[PDB]
Amino acid sequence: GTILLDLAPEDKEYQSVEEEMQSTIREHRDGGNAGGIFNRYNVIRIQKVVNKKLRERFCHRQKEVSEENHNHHNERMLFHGSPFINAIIHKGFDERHAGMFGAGIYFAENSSKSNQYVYGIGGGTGCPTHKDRSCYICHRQMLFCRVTLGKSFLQFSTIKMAHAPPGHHSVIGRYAEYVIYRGEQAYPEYLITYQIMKPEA
Ligand SMILES: COc1cc(Cl)c(C#N)cc1C(=O)NCCN1CCC(C(=O)c2ccc(F)cc2)CC1
Ligand code: NA
Repeated sequence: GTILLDLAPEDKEYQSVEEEMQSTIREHRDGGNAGGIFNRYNVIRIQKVVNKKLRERFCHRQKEVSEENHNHHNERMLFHGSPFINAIIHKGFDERHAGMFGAGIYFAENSSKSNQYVYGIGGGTGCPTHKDRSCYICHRQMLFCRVTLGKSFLQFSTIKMAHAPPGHHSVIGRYAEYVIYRGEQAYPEYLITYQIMKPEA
């Protein structure tokens, strides 16, 4: 079973994660259409996900990856947001449920990019209660994950890939989207619960 460790706001970790989330908010080409309009998040809570099976699968996989990437995991903390966060923290990422760079699992360096996906592709129909993509009431969830990138393949054009190219373990596509093709190359380290904040007048 999954265990959620509740981080205290006075925790360096907590602060470190919130800092990464707040500082990577950016203006998106859609003018806020998908994720809403905001400049800052109100972080309700940050929790650490502990799940033995997921950890085991993740360790097993980075082992194979480093073994192919000159003994380097090439790990990176990245954000992921989607309507399946809950299934993810219990069963892990699943590429069978998978896109601009193929049937992979996507991660963003910008928290605001992930927020655009919290309610679905293009933000879907927004939050359940108000059908509002820029809802300032409803609590959103986002993950800040350890992603095993290994040897990244650089893709500069949309392509429907099924897996990373031979000898590769991830695809950095072009900002840049980080895409892996195996659920085990990502561990949902932090579960962030938050609200976007309405900018002041
Ligand atoms: C191209 O789509 C994206 C791009 C970005 Cl940049 C981000 C972010 N940040 C998230 C998505 C996304 O959620 N796509 C939908 C397809 N995903 C497939 C894998 C799914 C998954 O891992 C899962 C695991 C267990 C389940 F029970 C259900 C789904 C999540 C949904
Ligand atoms: Na995804």
